[PDB]
Amino acid sequence: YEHVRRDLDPNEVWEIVGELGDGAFGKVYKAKNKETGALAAAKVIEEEELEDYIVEIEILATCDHPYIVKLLGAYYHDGKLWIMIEFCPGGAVDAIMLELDRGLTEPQIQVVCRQMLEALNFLHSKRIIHRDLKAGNVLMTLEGDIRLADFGVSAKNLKTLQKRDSFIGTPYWMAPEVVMCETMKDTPYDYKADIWSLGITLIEMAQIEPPHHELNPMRVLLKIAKSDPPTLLTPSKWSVEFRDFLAIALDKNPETRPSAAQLLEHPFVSSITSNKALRELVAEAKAE
Ligand SMILES: Cc1cc(Cl)ccc1CNC(=O)Nc1ccc2cc1OCCOCCNc1ccn3ncc-2c3n1
Ligand SMILES: [Cl-]
Repeated sequence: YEHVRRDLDPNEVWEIVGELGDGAFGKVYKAKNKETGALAAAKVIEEEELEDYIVEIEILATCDHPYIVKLLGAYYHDGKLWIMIEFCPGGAVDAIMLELDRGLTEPQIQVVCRQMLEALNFLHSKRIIHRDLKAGNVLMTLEGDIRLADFGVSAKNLKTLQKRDSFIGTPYWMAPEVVMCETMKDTPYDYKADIWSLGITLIEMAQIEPPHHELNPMRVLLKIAKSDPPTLLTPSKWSVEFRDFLAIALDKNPETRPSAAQLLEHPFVSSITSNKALRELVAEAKAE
């Protein structure tokens, strides 16, 4: 009830004008304010079902942090659920890498890492786990800041996803302790799963693709569980600080794995006080 209206027909304010891409629960649309020309991202999802999607709305409604996409409004009108979300004009980091046909520089990765850790430290304070970190779910502003989007869905919506034969892709970023899991238990170290995913996200940004990228998807699950933690392919190309950060983050034991707060003290990120590296990257991509 709290964050979803049944009164205003969205079409009065918002026009669906395009597609931005595909998330974990289908299409993400571009929406335009008809009077001002101001932009939003949007879900438009065709009473049982209405209740199930609300869990996802409550996550964005609950977060007041710059590095998590804002909820602008939610409407139920004519059998459709509209979720209006902050538009990130820089787009997804994996799209930037596709557009420029290369990985991020270390300074670019350091800005992304610093901001992702601040977001994750905030999320742990709310006892919210993202559950699906990857470069495709890290969005950019033109000013050069990140926004996390596409929070991992509920048990109910994963059920509806499988019953309608939709994917969310091979889980290359998944922590070893939960790679065989359809749904995860509530545990004291559940939230540590995002720290592993952050480590894999950094490697994906360094090398364009995550580890085990071409393995059979069932073999990926086994490799994540069984393999030594992944390292950068060419360690000589990256600072000792980057490699050390990855080595402490990609701990297969979720108890000993550091928290976001602990990793914010690491020299790889503790002195990152400018987003300029990322501002310039987004400027490069917007040119292409
Ligand atoms: C809310 C909700 C409800 C239900 Cl019931 C189920 C799941 C979810 C969670 N899904 C999202 O938060 N998706 C999302 C929400 C917003 C955006 C992107 C999103 O995903 C990733 C899509 O791929 C990237 C496509 N390029 C861009 C470019 C700019 N921008 N600016 C915002 C988003 C975005 N996407
Ligand atoms: Cl989505």
